[PDB]
Amino acid sequence: SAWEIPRESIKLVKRLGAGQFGEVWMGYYNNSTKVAVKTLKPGTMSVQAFLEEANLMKTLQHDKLVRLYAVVTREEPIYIITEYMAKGSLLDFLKSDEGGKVLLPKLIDFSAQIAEGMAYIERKNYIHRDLRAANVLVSESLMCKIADFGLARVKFPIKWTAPEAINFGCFTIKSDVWSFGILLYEIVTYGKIPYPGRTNADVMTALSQGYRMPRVENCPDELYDIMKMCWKEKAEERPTFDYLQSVLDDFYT
Ligand SMILES: CCCc1cc(OC2CCNCC2)c2nc(Nc3ccc4cn[nH]c4c3)ncc2c1
Repeated sequence: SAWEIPRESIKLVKRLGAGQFGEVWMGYYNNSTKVAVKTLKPGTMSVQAFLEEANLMKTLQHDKLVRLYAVVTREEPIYIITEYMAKGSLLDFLKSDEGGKVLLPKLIDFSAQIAEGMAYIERKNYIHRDLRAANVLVSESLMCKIADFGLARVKFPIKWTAPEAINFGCFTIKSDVWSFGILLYEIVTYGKIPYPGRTNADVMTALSQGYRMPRVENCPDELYDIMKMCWKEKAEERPTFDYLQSVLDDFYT
């Protein structure tokens, strides 16, 4: 409760997204600092549960993770206040015309930035569980930060979820690596959806047969190798994020 602040020192301006659990707004703190405000629509979700995301964020702080600044909990609609990212999700950015212009070099940069943030998560013995392009935000400076920690721990995105997780509820840091490989596919394709023209049900079935997404026309052999490292059936045999950052950094040069 040192993160509590008066509702008066927050003005909402533009709505960014609208979910069933509420909305997200760009706003200002004390008229000076622009911020993002996550709104809890009461009824759809319990207060205590909605806040556990923020509670988790007090613990986790890193430059590749979206920083919590404050919260508003005393009155009817509840706010969570974070740093604002000018370009929205990595998915919004890549799909936008500006992101279309961006070419492989920077895509690798984005890749590595994310691996770095995740290397922090593994260092700190956590798991994200919902790691994908929609939950990575982008600043005006073109920096990437991991945003939504709703499912993070000390509904699940089926097409980003590892086979052992789906089959045995076994979510671990290695499951997040799987997801990262899938994130790579999102990046290299400029925001396209994984397993194109397939249902979640299809994918679950296909993964039991040992399916893996074949290489994309763009994706270089040596990057595809990195993706394929992440997608090894046995979780133990997948790399660490530390290692992924390295190889992604050295690919650059
Ligand atoms: C735990 C983190 C909570 C959170 C949640 C957000 O909501 C977004 C989630 C991903 N989908 C869209 C909403 C945030 N959005 C932004 N900026 C933002 C968002 C969307 C757009 C579109 N054009 N420009 C944009 C700028 N900045 C910080 C955010 C923080």
